[PDB]
Amino acid sequence: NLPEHWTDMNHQLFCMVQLEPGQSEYNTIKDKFTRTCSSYAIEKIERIQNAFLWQSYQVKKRQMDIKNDHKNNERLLFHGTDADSVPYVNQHGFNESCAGKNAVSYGKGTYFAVDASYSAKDTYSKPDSNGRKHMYVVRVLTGVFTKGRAGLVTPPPKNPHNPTDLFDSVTNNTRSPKLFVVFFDNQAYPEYLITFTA
Amino acid sequence: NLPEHWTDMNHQLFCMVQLEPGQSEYNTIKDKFTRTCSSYAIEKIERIQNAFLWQSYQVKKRQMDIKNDHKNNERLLFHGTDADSVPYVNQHGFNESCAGKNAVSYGKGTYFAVDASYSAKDTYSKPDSNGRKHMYVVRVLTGVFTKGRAGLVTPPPKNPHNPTDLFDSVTNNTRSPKLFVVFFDNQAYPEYLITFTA
Ligand SMILES: NC(=O)c1cccc(N)c1
Ligand SMILES: NC(=O)c1cccc(N)c1
Repeated sequence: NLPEHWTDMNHQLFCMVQLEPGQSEYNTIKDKFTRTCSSYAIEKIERIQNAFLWQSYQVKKRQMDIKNDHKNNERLLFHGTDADSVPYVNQHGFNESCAGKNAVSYGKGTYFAVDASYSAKDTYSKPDSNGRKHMYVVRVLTGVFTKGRAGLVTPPPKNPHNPTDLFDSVTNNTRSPKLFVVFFDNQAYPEYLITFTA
Repeated sequence: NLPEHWTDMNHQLFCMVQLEPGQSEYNTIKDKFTRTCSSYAIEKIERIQNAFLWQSYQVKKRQMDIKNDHKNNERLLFHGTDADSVPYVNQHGFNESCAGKNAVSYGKGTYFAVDASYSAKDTYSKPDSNGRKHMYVVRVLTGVFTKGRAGLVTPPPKNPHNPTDLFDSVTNNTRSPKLFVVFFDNQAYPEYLITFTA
């Protein structure tokens, strides 16, 4: 069940684990970030070990892999947020109330970026008075997707003659996506928290 | 995994099964309904066999039983809806968009009734031109609850000094509840669909 690289949690259902800079796991996440955010300095990277959120996410992933008949349903994406939202996200994941703000709506859902530089905007990873900013690296079940539009509350049907068989997510552009929106709980697992500064 | 009394689904992930009137399972659900709705005539009762919704619900129930350290977290409640919403609910369960309407708000969530007679109101189980009305019997993870209020988007904390440790649901009255509101997916499994008429 729980990932093999996680630390022992001593009966706790949640903990944050600071990664050691210079070691493999920190470097892997740092590189994902610096692909588009190399100008920023990372104060720390924390592994989020949230047993319940992980279990529910993995159940949804198995279901999506069965339904779609392939295992190309997951992306690793980013989500910048304000400091006040971090304790909630760490425990409960992303909800439209705290993770739904956007410049151009592709639907009423939770939004995630392909590039860290998008989530690094101050409108998302709001800096505090000292410029400290927060961004998650998120496992997202994007599955089969289509272009979104304002005012969706669920993804569209794949075929309008079968209104309940839905796309798994929507995007701004199916050919060259920069963001994805998901509408259901347990399609997004907050995997790492990156605290950084201009 | 899947309940023992379900029919074989022949590789399908969802099906509705009409119950035989006069037999045990129909009678058990009918009695739950007639406790407060004996004046109404039941056209049919259908068992909802939704494999994915069931799996995700059961994972959430196990998690709630672990977290609360008891197994008194589930209630059997009711939810009346319009005919146009039934195919979606059967496949995907209840969302605030289709299941959130209420006369007095105890929060922005999905609402369920203790008594069938509440869900039998036309404002919920909207009748069609012929008076046909629809009501679900729903397994709901009410867990530990508190009184709600307008404008909640998640249940309150159990202790405001620990803002992320939340009640599982809210109600109109903790001593004599008539309704419950839940805020997260997978806290409500549509178990039976009752089609009835004045
Ligand atoms: N909060 C975010 O990082 C984010 C990412 C992609 C799109 C939007 N609207 C927000
Ligand atoms: N839709 C319903 O049956 C229902 C049940 C309880 C409360 C509310 N507001 C609605």
